[PDB]
Amino acid sequence: TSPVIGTPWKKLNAPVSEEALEGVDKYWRVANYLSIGQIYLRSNPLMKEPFTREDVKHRLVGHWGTTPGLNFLIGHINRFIADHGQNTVIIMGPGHGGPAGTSQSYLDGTYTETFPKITKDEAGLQKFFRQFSYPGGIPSHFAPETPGSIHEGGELGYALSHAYGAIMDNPSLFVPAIVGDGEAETGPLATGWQSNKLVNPRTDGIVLPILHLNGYKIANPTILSRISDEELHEFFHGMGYEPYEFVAGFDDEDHMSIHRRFAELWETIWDEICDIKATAQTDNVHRPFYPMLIFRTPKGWTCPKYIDGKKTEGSWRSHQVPLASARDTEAHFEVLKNWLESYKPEELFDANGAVKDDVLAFMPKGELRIGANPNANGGVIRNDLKLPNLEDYEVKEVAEYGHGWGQLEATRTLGAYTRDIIKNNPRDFRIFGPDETASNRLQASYEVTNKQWDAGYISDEVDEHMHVSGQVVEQLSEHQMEGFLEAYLLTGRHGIWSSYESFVHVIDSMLNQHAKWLEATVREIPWRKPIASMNLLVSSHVWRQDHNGFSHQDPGVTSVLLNKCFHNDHVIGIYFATDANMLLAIAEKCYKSTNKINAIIAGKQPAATWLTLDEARAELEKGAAAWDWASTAKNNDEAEVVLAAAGDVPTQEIMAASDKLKELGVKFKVVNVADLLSLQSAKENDEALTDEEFADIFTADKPVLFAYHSYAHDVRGLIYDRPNHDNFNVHGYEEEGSTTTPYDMVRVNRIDRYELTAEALRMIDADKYADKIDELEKFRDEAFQFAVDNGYDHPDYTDWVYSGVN
Amino acid sequence: TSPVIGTPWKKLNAPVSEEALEGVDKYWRVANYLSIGQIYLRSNPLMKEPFTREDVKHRLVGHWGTTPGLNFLIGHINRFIADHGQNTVIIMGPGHGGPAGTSQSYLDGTYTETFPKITKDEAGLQKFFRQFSYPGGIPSHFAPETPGSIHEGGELGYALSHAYGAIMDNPSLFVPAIVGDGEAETGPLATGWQSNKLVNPRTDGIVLPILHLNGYKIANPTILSRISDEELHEFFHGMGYEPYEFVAGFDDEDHMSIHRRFAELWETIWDEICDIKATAQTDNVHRPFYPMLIFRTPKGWTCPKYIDGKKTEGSWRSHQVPLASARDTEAHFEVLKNWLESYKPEELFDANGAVKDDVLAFMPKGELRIGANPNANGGVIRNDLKLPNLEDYEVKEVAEYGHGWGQLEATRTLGAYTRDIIKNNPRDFRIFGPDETASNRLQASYEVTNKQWDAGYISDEVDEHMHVSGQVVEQLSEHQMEGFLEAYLLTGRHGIWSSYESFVHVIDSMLNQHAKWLEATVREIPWRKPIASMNLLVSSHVWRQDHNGFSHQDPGVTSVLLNKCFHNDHVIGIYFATDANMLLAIAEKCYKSTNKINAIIAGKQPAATWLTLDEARAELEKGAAAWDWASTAKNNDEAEVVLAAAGDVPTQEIMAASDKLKELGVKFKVVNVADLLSLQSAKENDEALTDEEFADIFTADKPVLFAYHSYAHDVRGLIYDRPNHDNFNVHGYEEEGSTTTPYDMVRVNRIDRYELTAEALRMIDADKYADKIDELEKFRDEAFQFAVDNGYDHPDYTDWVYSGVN
Ligand SMILES: Cc1ncc(C[n+]2csc(CCOP(=O)(O)OP(=O)(O)O)c2C)c(N)n1
Ligand SMILES: Cc1ncc(C[n+]2csc(CCOP(=O)(O)OP(=O)(O)O)c2C)c(N)n1
Ligand SMILES: [Ca+2]
Ligand SMILES: [Ca+2]
Repeated sequence: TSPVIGTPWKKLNAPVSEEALEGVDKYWRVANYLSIGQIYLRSNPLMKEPFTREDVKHRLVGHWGTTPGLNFLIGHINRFIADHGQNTVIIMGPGHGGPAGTSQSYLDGTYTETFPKITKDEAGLQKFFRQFSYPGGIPSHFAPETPGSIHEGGELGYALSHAYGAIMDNPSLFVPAIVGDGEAETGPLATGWQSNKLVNPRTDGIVLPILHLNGYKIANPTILSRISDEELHEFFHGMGYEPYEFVAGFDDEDHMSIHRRFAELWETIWDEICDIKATAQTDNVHRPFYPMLIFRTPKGWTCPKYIDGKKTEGSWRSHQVPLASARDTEAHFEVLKNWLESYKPEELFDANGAVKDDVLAFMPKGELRIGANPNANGGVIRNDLKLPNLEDYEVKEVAEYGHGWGQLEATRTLGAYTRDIIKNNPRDFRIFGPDETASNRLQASYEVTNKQWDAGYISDEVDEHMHVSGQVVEQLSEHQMEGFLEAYLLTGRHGIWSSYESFVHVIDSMLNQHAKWLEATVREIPWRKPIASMNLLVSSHVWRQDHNGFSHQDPGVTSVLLNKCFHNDHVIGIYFATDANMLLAIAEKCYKSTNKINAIIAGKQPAATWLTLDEARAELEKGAAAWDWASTAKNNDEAEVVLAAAGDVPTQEIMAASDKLKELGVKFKVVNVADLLSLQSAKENDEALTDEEFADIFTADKPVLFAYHSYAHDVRGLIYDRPNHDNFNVHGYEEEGSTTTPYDMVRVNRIDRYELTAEALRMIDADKYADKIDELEKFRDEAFQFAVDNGYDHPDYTDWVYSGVN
Repeated sequence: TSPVIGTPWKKLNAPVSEEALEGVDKYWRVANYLSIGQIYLRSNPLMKEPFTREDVKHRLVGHWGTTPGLNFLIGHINRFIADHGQNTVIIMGPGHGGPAGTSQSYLDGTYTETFPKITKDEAGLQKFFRQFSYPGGIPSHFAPETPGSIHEGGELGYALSHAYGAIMDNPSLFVPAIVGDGEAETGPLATGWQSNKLVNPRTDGIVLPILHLNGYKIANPTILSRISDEELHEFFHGMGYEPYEFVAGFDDEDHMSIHRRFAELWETIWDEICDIKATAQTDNVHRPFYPMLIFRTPKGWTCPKYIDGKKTEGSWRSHQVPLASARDTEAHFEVLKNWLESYKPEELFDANGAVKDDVLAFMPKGELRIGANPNANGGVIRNDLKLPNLEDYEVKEVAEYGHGWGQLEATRTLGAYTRDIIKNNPRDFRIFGPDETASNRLQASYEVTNKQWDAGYISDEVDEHMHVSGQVVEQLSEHQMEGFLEAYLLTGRHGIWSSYESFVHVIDSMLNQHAKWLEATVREIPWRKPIASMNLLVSSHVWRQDHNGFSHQDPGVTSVLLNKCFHNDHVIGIYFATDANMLLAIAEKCYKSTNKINAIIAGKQPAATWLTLDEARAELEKGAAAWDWASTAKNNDEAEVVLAAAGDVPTQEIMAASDKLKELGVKFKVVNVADLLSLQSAKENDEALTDEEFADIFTADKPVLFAYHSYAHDVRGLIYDRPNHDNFNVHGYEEEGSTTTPYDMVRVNRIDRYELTAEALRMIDADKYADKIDELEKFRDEAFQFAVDNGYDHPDYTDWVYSGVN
């Protein structure tokens, strides 16, 4: 679970010391200098004679506009941390404020600790400035390469979901969450403000949202800075916050008055938070209004007010670089030089180029430093789950009655397994869902926990399984669920969320950003320890969406996740749960895995159970497997056709087609694919099937009929250099469907058992089986006409049991 | 459970009709006339010529002062009931307003229905007037003889506890609870206002408290009518009420404006109650402010303003009779005659003496009438409990190991039994306790229900087993617990409360009033059906009160309840639970009994189990029994002494004395008394032991040593004419004790095993056993000196097991 770090929720009981404020003001100057040096300078960091245009980088990359505001806030937060011993993680929402994050880590000493070549002297400072956003250096954003980041904030709008995920079951953790005022215009951010209705001030930590109201986004004003101050305050009060406003930099107030004013307001806010935390030790049934800070400052604060007659400080014109080419004109170089000198670096750095002791003597030390807090490197906190014994949940009836027995709902099995994970791993495992946990049949967890709800309660007739604390969280937002879980994992804990398949697409871009985090971490950031995997139960899938119908039918999550499978990163798992015993085997592998995004595509409809758990574990280790109990070919040369399937509904239709083929005497081989990346090119993926293993399973030369759960294009693209790939005939979802019966869903997508039987006969000999083929095609129209007439599927479809069942 | 009666919680959605108000005004006139006729007249009810002083009763009994106010309220409540079809029971707090209750029942027709000689004509009216508070007639109060009463209100202060008990698990029931403003000065009433924190507006009914603020009690003003109106309103608002005030009769407003004003205010109050009930169908988690009515009217309203120069209307002088002897003076007779004529009875009664149709055409009909509502005759609602099978709870180990086995806490057994009663009888069985349910070990009921709590919730760390509805109610008030339960029983349901023994005395006077209700019901009121018994678990008794010590040691409940055992009423049960199996047998008998007060004196300390359930049921049927398995005499003539005991600690000491006597060779007989009234004179009590049964058990002539749980005076008084009673030697509590060890409690009261052994030897031969007697007395001082030295009782005391244990 989360470590208790420091002395949390302590009031100061004194004014902020004038010396600490002189610390904060020097911090802001030197962090601003070091932010500018990283953007503009390739050499001569301390502007020794001669400082000329040759010291300027040839291409200016990075963002000034948000940066001096972030440096201000970070300076004051560091003072706060050292004075109070508070366990603190910052969410840097305007993540293009990269130079502030790297400057912080350089000043707190964690940068040189982590990156020993970047020393705390003039040659290390030169390397520090050159490397920023440079070929072979470090990124422009607050990337996972930076000590202290858990959030790159490249794609905007997840700051608050990540902040609130971080503090769940983390009652000593304080998260100051800096939100762009442009970022507050996004969808995901806008709903993220309501997360305070889903956290509990006793059992969870505290988020302080900080609205970086600098007035501007890239080229536009921001909505929230142009509405009235009364509207802006009512807005935050309507969302359960008590808003505090700070305004600075729009007049000629000296910088030391600003710092005193801010430290006074910070400590007032903090006294309000400590009151909330102290009250919650007794009463955590009544939701407080949490503080939030509206930080109103000019964009690009302390850049030159006018460059070439255009307003730059307090404008969108300061967003990227205020000064656009200091290398090309003497005039513009002089502006850069005077700007760099306005921070007076002669007082900040000593003769050797180290930042002076009195600049940083207010800073926190040890694990309380922003770049050294374990919650910001949450792999160091994370332990293996205590997992229950997987055979306790095995469907034993396959071994009793035969492969293909029963009408179980496979996700109920996962639900019972996850219930006992939650029971064995209190405060360490969570379930998230967008109001779909019961619907996706995971509600056995309510026997051991509750849905965390901190809005109002009204009646025990409606409010079953809800409590102000609990390990299940539901809000109708895929962005919230994915974002909560992502930060729960990045801070060292574990969990799962579930979703209807077609709505996974809502968070495709969040999955992309989590995968780029993971890809960069496993390629090049070894000091960042492995975090628990992002586990996604994909249920209510396309084949059993014949009640919501056509516009809820999109299995396309698989195509998205296949674009993050390169360079042997192995950050993606794509798993088709064939039945409940395969779902168990998959779930245990995903629950033991680290540094991944695991998609688990499982049906929740009643379906057969095909495998025992020991067979499921064997198929899962390779990824695909022949089912010799289902083949009537007895090796690869007497097979006429290979019937392969990936997914529970393709498996059902292929197994029903193999029974009709067997009745015709045909010699075939049956294959199941549980793990989709096992089919990936053996050159590209060293966990995938070797080409010899692939040709034993599939064959060297026989026609393979392949029923696939998602778009056939996924498979055709993956097997492009596999042996015998020209003989594959992939059937997937093909954008057909309506609100209809289950048979009609498989029929219109050409994956029903009769079409698959017919396709196998056309592949074997379309001419000797011509009579029987015309017979199967006529039944397809007749079983559809039965559904229209009677209101339910034809009994030859619905009553079918595999012949292996005794 | 409670019947749903009528159309509850319906708004009127129209003004009160002017015709109904003329009904109410005629009701008030005729009820006032009939109230005065009952007090003053023995003949000539309609004052036919000649109406003289001979028609006046020789002795004036009864109360005028509260009556015209009650008649006003009752008239308006009857109009309300007929207009809304509301299920309604009235609690008449000023129960000395008897004539209002009898007048109501006479006007609603239920009186003549119930009492066929009191007809609705002039001769029935004559009998109606003469019988009131007259030799061989009916009582002065709102007695159980009156249709519509569930509360005599003789002893004041239980109106609100009874009102709130009535509405528990009775969600269609409306209870207008009329509270005396003098009665509001009592202890029990003052805490009764807080009961609205213990009821739930969805699962329970609604009480409307009506403060009958007439300004005066017997001879004094009332506190609540002499404080400021701002204080009086703040007071009721502080207790969770929304107070409404009505003021009338202190000016010359005509009576029809008063009725319109009142009906408008009544319907506003009722619209507020219907809103509460409608809201509670959705949100019953948030406690509403319930309405209450402050009814401010002159005491004795419509009596002559001045009699003999003394203010009478609006004074305490109208409390009993305004006019003190209308039979002795022509002047005072004329005052009575003009008073009777002011109601203008010529318009109220027709030529035959029936009340005219237009007086009563507004009245409710059927079961909605006050005197016909089944909640006011709750024996008609009551069914037998579904009781679980008693052998499921039997301590089986007596039969395995021997009599005297174990260290069980007997009340835990009752707790498990009562849990499954509650489970089988939902909404029909309640437990009450004054914050003592867990302490008296009855907390197995929390496995199936909750403590009903409707004040604020703060935290799951403190608020375990609480819910806004549930079948256990706790408030630290014996008056509330006894009063809640009493009305739950009178409205047809069942239950139990428990108490520490010494605090039963707190409600001695409530037990007295319930017993007088029951005594009058079983003697003479056959139309009033049997109600479930008042069951009281008396635990933490005097012998195991050596931790609270001396001032918590009072077993005297038994002496109080022995004063209500006359004339074969059988309304009292006094039971000593010898062990857990006897407690089961007792509890089942009490749970099946009707029309009783059952005291069940049971220990909750670890103690031996003496009897099997089949033996316990045999002893319980007779009440006392010989224990032939424990005697060493083999009939009555070879016994030298009879060792009798009543109660678990006397049984333990007598069984330990019998083992030491056996070791000496003595021939004795052991008797246990489970039911105290079995010893009562066989002439007085036809359920008690016959004199021949008594002398078989006790003997004709042997010394009986009798260890009794409570004061020896109880037993000595009961056996005064029994055979061999001069040979009894009763040992009870004798007002000795301190905070001490359990042995020291029995030692200082001369009931410990060593003193009892010694007393038996003095009774047999004090001279041949003189050595061993001096030995036992010296050990008593030595086992006390051990406790002082070591801090716990001597091992010969604590480690003793009966020799019957294998
Ligand atoms: C989802 C998304 N769309 C577009 C962008 C491009 N972008 C980067 S910075 C930026 C402006 C950000 O504004 P604010 O949130 O206002 O940042 P700050 O001013 O503090 O620089 C935008 C639109 C983005 N990062 N994310
Ligand atoms: C416990 C108790 N003590 C004393 C009395 C005697 N008593 C009877 S009526 C009465 C006055 C009652 O006053 P209120 O409650 O003011 O009645 P109302 O005016 O309506 O007649 C008193 C003191 C009583 N009935 N109960
Ligand atoms: Ca901005
Ligand atoms: Ca009064």
